Amino acid sequence: PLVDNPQIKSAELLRPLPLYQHAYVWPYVIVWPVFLRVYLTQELYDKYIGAQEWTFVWIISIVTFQTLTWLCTHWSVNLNALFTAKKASSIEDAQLIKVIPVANAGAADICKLVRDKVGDNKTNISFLFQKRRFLWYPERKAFSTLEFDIDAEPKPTLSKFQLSRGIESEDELKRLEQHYGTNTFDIPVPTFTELFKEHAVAPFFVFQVFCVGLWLLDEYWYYSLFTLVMLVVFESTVVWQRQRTLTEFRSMSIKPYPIYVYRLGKWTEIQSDKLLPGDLVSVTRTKEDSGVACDMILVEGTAIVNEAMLSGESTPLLKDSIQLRPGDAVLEVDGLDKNSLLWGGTKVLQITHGPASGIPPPPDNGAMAVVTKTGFETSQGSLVRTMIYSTERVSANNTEALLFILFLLVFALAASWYVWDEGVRKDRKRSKLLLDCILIITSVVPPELPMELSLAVNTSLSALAKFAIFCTEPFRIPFAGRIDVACFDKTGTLTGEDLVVEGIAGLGLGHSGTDTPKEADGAHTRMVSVHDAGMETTLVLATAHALVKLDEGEIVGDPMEKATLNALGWVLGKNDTLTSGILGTVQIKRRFQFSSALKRQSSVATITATEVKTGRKLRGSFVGVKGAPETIMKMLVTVPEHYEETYKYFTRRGSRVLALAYKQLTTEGELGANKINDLKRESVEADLHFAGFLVLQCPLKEDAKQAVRMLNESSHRVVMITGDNPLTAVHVAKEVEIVDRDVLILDAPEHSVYGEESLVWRSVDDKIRIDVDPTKPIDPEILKTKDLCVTGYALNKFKGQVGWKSLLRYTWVYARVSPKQKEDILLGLKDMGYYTLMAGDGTNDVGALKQAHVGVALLNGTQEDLNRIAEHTRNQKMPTLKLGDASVAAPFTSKLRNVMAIPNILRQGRCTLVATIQMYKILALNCLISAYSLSVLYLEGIKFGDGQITISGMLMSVCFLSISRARSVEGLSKERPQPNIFNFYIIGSILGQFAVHVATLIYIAQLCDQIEPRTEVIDLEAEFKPSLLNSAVYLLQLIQQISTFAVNYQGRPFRESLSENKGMFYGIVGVTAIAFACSTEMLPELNEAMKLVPFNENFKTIMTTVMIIDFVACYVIEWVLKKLFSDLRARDIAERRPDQLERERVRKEKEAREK
Ligand code: ALF
Ligand SMILES: [Ca+2]
Ligand SMILES: [Mg+2]
Repeated sequence: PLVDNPQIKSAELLRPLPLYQHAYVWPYVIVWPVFLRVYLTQELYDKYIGAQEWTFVWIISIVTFQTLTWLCTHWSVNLNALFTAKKASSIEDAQLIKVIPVANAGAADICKLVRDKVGDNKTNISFLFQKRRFLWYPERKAFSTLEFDIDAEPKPTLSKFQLSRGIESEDELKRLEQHYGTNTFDIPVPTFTELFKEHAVAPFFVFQVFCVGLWLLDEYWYYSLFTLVMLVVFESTVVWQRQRTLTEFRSMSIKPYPIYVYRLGKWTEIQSDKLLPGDLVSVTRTKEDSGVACDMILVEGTAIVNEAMLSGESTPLLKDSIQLRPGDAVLEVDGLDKNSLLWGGTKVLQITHGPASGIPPPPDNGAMAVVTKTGFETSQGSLVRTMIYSTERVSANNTEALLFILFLLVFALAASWYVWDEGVRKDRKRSKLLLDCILIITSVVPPELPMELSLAVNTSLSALAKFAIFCTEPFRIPFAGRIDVACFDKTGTLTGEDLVVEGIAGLGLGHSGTDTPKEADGAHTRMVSVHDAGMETTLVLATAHALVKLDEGEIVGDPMEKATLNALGWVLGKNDTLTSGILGTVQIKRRFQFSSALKRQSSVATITATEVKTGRKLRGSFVGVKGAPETIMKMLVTVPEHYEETYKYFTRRGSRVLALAYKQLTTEGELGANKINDLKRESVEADLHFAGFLVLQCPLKEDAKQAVRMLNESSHRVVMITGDNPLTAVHVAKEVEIVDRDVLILDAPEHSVYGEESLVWRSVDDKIRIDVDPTKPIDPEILKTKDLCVTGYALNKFKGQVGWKSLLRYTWVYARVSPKQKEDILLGLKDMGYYTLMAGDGTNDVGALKQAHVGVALLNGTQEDLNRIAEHTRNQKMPTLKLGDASVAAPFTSKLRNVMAIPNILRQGRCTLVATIQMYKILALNCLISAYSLSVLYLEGIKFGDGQITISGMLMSVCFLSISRARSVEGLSKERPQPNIFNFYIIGSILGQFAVHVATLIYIAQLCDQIEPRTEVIDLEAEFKPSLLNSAVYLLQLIQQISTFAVNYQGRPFRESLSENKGMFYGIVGVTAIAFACSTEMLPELNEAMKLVPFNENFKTIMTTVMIIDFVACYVIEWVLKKLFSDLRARDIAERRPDQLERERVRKEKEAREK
């Protein structure tokens, strides 16, 4: 293979051809002078030198052939490589290379090779594909990505980075600059011309232009020019709207910032753009709206960072140096060196200083680090590349449309063959025969299909703006009608980012006055605010934290600690001080931390509390601990009588409860220096007391439960993908009723041996623990009894084995997944056969948002902020929202924080999915009657009047415009709409209705010929004359055109009813009433109004009978074929157990009885 990248499937070297050797110029140069000579001076009519119709046919044919030969190089890259290039012999003369990627990872392309000359008189051959560099390696004679110092076949020794210095000499700097490039992101941001060029090449636009050009034979310039002008205006405004919304939602701007680099033995100030792998950079605090420029490894110093891009959370992480490690291989994947790597894109919250290479300290007093990657090869470079180079634009050009056009073209060719044969048997003029064949060919295949689908989509696009839900690709709305799996994020989508504190309860335990309210089992539900709390609870809350105050006054730490400190009201100060209703001073000396084992935070301090209520004074040493109720129960010496039951009620009703405890070490005096250091964790937990139960409200949006419940019972499956801990993910997923059963977490053992690999089925309570290996099937029983929660660490161990497909069907919760793993799940679900939706807000789910069929990016705005922005803009004509990165990669964008915008889009999908489907069916019917009205009826003497066709045309236009516009129904239904158009039901219904219409027309024509015989000749140029046959055929055609609209219209569970459609119902009623009144002949003036012949008494009953028979037969055929072959059932992954259905029915009945 040429390219050694799994992204690239195949490659081929090419060499360009000159302009005169192309495949669409040279045959034209051969052909054109021959025809010119024949038409000009041959004087022999081999190609009809004098006939105007034949010469025009030749000119149009040759021009169309040349235009198609030119356009075929734009719709494919194989034809581009076969028409405008030749296969090169080797790399010596090759200049262009054609690259094709994996079918689900981009688009094919043909790139240009570039050769650069290094100072050592050598040649470097490279090419750029999807803004990614590829180099030609002659040692293995292939193409590779690049070779960095961090990644190599032998793992580098730590002495390479510990003793590293800056890049010396100008030659090395120039070589690195010309070999690795600059550290920047080059977004092309195309202009209007490129967008219009891309839009005007699409096959539907070419088809419409060709049809309109064919309408220039004898229809005169009136109809063709107006249609062409409106088409050009519509395409121009579509392109302008697309470019405007692309510029509004997609910016992708990164501003460089100055940094200090140790180059040539001195510290200089360099912009962040000019950085090369091997520099010695000094990192400091990262300001607002900025991040780390390049991927680097820390050498000296400690950094507190905020990795909000990879994990998705906001908990600060601690990264240590590498100075305390000997010469060893870099274990950067999972070893001790993973905590030393500093990724590019995160923010450095704090820098702590505390060298082997003898380097002077930087002037800005930062931390030394060595760059390892730069440019588009960093961690966020892959996300930026997948933002814009992952999927193709979705438009009206589908395979279903092509098959539909081919079907109608087959019928058109049959009709044209019949017309041409009957016209050549009678030896008529070839001009009128050819014009009629062209007319029926253009009439059968509808040129109005794309401009009707576009209107049906733009109506939904305009209707979606009321919920502040903007869209970028409008043709993805029908995909929302067949959604089978709907994933969800956790930290930004369902759970609210902010946190509130309800208060502290359980302080009435121990001695009770029988006055506080109690539950049925005796649980104390007394709620006391923190401002009215006791002295002991405040003292414990003022020391059991882990927050640290920066030099500029900012504070960092856990969100719950910040929330409880804000609720406390005390103020943190330097040297670990807590100052001021207690109005005391707390000085914390020693602190203890937890790492998910023995979950409790302990601290010691010196306290001076001057109570204002009781007027007492407290001073001296103090010990405060905060943790789980079970651990405090284990370490308690005087357990209250209702301690066990008073927290179960709180933790059951969606809340987080934490127990607090205190210990008075020395009442008088302080412990002093060199005394707390020798104390261990077990020593301070000898005796404990009880202070209270801090209760925190469950972080969840008020619309989360309602939206998930609406999605669950509407034949959709809701899964959840998050990068948080499995415990919190399982708790949140159980609260919103995503999973309601026993939950098993497949993950590494909690012992964390870190040396051997193992997979176990843990539980929420450590009572079930079995061993599973990734090379065997999962279980025949686990997938049936208990639900699953597969973590992201063990997802890679199951990649490629036989258990991968079993773990993509019976799992609903994924926890701790990398940004790359968030799209593997969606790709697997898409390849399995399901449609997927995903809603998220962060930067880690960019690839998942791109690879899903429809993606929503929920922002953090509110209605009041939107109103303020609108009124500020209005005042400018006479606050802001953070766009982020998720809105760039998501086709949809909801500007409101409500998660109810996720079901609403679905409510606006089905109405677009149903209507479009109906359109297809109805169009097919009108593309089959007309083919019968121009091939068999045209050859007879049946010709309608000039005034009668206007009514039919107006009725058809009104009905089509009313069908294209649609409105949404109130609530989601259990039955799904028809997915595609090429199943047995649609084709069977179309063919049955066409057969009924043909049989009725044949019977009416036969009986009308029997009643009134014809003895004259059939004239194809005679004008309109009133007769029985013309009136009968006109009435039957009007009734059939009414029946094609009043039978194939379904709107009961997915749209508005036919009675509420004012545009269509009134027209249908009026036309049907007029036709039936003229058939039954109750108004003699009406028949004379539009040139009708008086009817016999016996013919009237036959006419009414056949009209009613036609209507009833069409309705019965449609109903039977809908009842027999409807694909209205739910998918296999969305099946609901009887228990869930029974619970839903019980809840619905209770709500109905309540109201
Ligand atoms: F809320 Al996440 F990855 F868990 F964006
Ligand atoms: Ca038509
Ligand atoms: Mg998030």
